[PDB]
Amino acid sequence: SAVQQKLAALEKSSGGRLGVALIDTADNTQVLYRGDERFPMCSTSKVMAAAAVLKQSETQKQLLNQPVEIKPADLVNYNPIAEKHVNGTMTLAELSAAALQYSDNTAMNKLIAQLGGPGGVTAFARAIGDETFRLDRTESTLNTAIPGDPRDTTTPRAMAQTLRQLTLGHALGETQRAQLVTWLKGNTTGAASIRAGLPTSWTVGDKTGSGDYGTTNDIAVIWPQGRAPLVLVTYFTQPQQNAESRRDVLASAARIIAEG
Repeated sequence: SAVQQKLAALEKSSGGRLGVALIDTADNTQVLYRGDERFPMCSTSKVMAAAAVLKQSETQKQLLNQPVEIKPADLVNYNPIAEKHVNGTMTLAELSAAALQYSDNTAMNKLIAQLGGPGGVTAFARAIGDETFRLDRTESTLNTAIPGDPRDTTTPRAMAQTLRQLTLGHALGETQRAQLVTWLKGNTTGAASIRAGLPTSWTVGDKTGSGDYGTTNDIAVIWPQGRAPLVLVTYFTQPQQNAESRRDVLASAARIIAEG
């Protein structure tokens, strides 16, 4: 196709490996580039964990309001929100917001613990029909993004369908899905990623991810004005373990998709 030519050229210019999945819910058509290759998720896995806790809150009605202790030993690699509350508490709502909107790794670990470990996040994925997602480690070792390692990976195809089911479909209850959509729309980390390649008049909710091997990810639900929303997944990873972040590739991939 024309979009796949331009994505392949973008990838070639970049020196890395690019994966894209678009779902146009208007006609349920799909655009895929390396749509079935595994990519390390990095922080994009935070969406699955927060959604799993939201699914729990469908039965435990006050769950999101339950306080969770933040202790000094809880801290790991990147904790911008949780480090403010050490020797205090945060609710599962404030932890879900921290994980999603600031990519707080300590908050992700509290969500994983609430679910019974990483297997509890993978379980929720299988429960909503995602056979591909796998969460194997906690923060921050899940970001090693080692070439060929299947741990903590998914494919663009699988994550686009899951993100659609979570935020536009009914994998969650309506209250829960509205809260996930709100959280995603308030992300603070995505300005240079998918959002940067899309028309300013479109509303976006997204979760970025970053890791070793210059892994630079973004998964987004996109609300253009007038037409049905879209779901866009852009994953990117690089040959060098110390490679720099390349959020510009995700922006350019979104731009190419939006023009097609």
